[PDB]
Amino acid sequence: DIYKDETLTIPKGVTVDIKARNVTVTGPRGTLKQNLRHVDIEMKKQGNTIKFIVWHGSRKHNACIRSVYSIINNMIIGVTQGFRYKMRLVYAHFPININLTENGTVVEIRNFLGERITRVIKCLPGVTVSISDEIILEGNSLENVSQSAANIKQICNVRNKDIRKFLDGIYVSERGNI
RNA sequence: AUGCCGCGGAGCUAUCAUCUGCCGGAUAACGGCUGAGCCAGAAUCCGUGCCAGAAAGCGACGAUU
Repeated sequence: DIYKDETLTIPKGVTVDIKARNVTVTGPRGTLKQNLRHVDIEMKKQGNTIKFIVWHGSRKHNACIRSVYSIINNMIIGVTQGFRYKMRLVYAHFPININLTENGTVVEIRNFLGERITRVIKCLPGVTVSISDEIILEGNSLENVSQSAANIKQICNVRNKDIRKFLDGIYVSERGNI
């Protein structure tokens, strides 16, 4: 269509400036700088409302408008309240040992399924790890927190064994805000 | 036409002797993340490394009858 628009109201967040389509959203919790060069959308800021508009876009290009609205709300939620993931360890026989170094940006996993190899993972920037067998992933970027959970889950994978019997692994339990 | 036999240094030489022979990045299959853009990811791929050095690619330097 010629005009497809979505409207969002901005919260009390400090700066939402969009220089070079790059949203440098700074709020009470922190700063999240992300690019919107992947979408060709006129989003206009006036007063306390922002309008995402696409002109002459087809169905494929018009589908990304709601995705932009979803993500723009996402780091608004991140810079206001933040994102926290609670992730519980499941093991049958061998307890899983987890160590956090330099305030949790590196997580070391040992004794997974009885293996002697130490699995060390570097979390994405802006995410910190804490021990509540519960792991808490808190940060500003939902992108980085979810990715860090994905990396941990993929790293603690069972190989060449029957999943039907071996239910060991690490799966996310709760995804909420601080 | 080195007569033969034993041992024979030196040199040559032997998977007949000894020594030496890695970690980065980007990916496929494939699985995730958010919902395209990223992530994880192979003996694959490109580099590090190793060989040659363009005899018409180049630099610094020395002395200049």
